[PDB]
Amino acid sequence: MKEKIRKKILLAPEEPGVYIFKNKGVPIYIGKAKRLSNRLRSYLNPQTEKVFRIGEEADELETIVVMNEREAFILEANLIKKYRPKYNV
Repeated sequence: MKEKIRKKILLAPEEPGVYIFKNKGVPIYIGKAKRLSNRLRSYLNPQTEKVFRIGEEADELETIVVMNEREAFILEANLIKKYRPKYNV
């Protein structure tokens, strides 16, 4: 995983949000979190091959802090529909 992405993960706030792993400007995985910190830290110790791939292929991680979990739910659904990222099912 790129050092800058590891850094971004470790600095992520304990706040609801949506996160977007990207490669060359293109989203490759979009997810949401009740706590960005907790959820993103899970990528550091990959529990599945897919989590490993997402973290290795990304050259950028964008995070969006949201007002609450209701906003995370709809923003995540909307962005997945818009971008249809490689690793989202």
